[PDB]
Amino acid sequence: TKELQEKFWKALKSDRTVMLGLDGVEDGHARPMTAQIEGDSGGPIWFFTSKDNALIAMLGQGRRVIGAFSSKGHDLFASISGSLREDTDPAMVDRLWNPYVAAWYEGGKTDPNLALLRLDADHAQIWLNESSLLAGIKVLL
Amino acid sequence: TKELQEKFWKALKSDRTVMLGLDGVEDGHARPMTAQIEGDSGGPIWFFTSKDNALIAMLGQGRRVIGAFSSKGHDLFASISGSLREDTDPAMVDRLWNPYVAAWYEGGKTDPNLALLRLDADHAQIWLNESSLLAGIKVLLG
Amino acid sequence: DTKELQEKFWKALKSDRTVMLGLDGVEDGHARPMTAQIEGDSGGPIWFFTSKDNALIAMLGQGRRVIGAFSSKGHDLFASISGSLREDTDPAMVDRLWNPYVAAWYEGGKTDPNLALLRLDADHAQIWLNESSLLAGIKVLL
Amino acid sequence: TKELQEKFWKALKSDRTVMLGLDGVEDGHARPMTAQIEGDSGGPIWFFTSKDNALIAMLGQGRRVIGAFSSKGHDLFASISGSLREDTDPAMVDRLWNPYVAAWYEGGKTDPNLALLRLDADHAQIWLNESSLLAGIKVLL
Repeated sequence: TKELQEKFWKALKSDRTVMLGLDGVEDGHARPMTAQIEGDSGGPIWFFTSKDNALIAMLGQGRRVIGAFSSKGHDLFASISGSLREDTDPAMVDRLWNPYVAAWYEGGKTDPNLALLRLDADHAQIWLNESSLLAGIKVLL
Repeated sequence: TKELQEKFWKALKSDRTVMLGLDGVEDGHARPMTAQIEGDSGGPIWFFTSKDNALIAMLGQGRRVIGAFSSKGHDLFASISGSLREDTDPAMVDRLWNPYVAAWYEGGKTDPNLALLRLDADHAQIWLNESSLLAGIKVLLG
Repeated sequence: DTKELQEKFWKALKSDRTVMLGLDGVEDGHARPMTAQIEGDSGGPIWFFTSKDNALIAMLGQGRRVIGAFSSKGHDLFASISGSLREDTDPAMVDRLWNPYVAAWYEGGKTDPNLALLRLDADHAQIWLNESSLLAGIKVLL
Repeated sequence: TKELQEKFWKALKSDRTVMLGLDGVEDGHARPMTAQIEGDSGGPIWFFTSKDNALIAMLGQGRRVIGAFSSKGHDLFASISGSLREDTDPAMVDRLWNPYVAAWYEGGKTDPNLALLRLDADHAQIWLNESSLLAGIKVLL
């Protein structure tokens, strides 16, 4: 079960994208958002976003969400369970800043429309999508 | 927009897996399930499953669900919206049966624990993510 | 069945597209990722759009033995493709294989003087299936 | 360029499979082999295999090979360049042993047909396969 967490945090860190849905917001649609973490494992999970993001208005002090995640080869599927709330902490913005994130804000770190969400993940259901090689066959083409 | 649907139905048909969550069931966890459709496009979307699946008990005449889907290289993400209900129709079982599905049932098509769900999808929000290859860099390895 | 195998291969190839293609004595034998295209749903030849200044071109002469390395996205299939590779910048073929994606690569469009087309005449491939089965789901404290 | 190596070693470590071809052996066919490394980065790269593997007979003191690698998900392609030779070192077998490797040998670590190859990689050409997320569009179906 330590293996599982490791695989998850690795997949998550490199593949990043989490589809994130909130009931009663936008018809419950799960939006693809790019996850970021400090370090190689362990949350919270951070998403850069925009102040006008509808999700923001409705999060209040924090809300229960289910994040849907798959690795980019579908060898791992995780249903992430945790609390989601805005936490646009300037210190955190500095830590998580990079040229990729930077491309999104006209105003840079100081963009008044910049927002940051944190997902405090307490558990995830994780499915491994494990494979077996077979004798390779020589075939005329 | 015709194109987006085509891309979607294609990814869905070959990649298959959809993560499917129901609130008030199992803490809202989205379970990976394998989608099947007749023909190359158009729903409904069918999932083989088990009678004891908790989701079943709670579907009643049908329920609103959001299916989360990505293609196998993440060049497409779809949030699928529709109604989900059991419809273990013997005719449908025959149409959708194959060796892969067969591996799951001790009893075959006749397994008393076999169940089939249909998702009647009315819309999906679809995000394209297409990759373009950067230029190759030589790199030394220690 | 060995007909199954070819079908899976041609399908993976058609949708996944990328083939890593190496030539000895060219560029240190490095296998470059190139995007394969075929007419129809199966069967070669396999076509790669490329550039006239591509070093590979200089060295192909009337045609050359190459090994193309291919995996499907998700890696459920690996194919080692064996065939002859040669330039065949046939205007008719360019028209048949043209699309907005290919178009994005040429400043001059179909008329770009630096446009080149390669054909790989594949006679056989060694093919390995790697199919994946989903394990029971585990819940982890996090 | 440090980023690139990191991504490579990570993809390699978790995805493992490298297609490995030798001229004048088996028509130059690149066989899918599962790479293993000690630690999270840095070679050599190890492949468990069999003594009767034709590749073995022809490696002598070592040979130049090109290993073709992609990540599942095709966000990274690496052409790996290095020297390949058998080095069935008992200490190394112990270090790299696991239930997955174990499933391949009737005789376990002691299987007389067990062989281990090491690829001493000096460089790789690496291509990143970079994506652009477009704006989501609702569609009818």
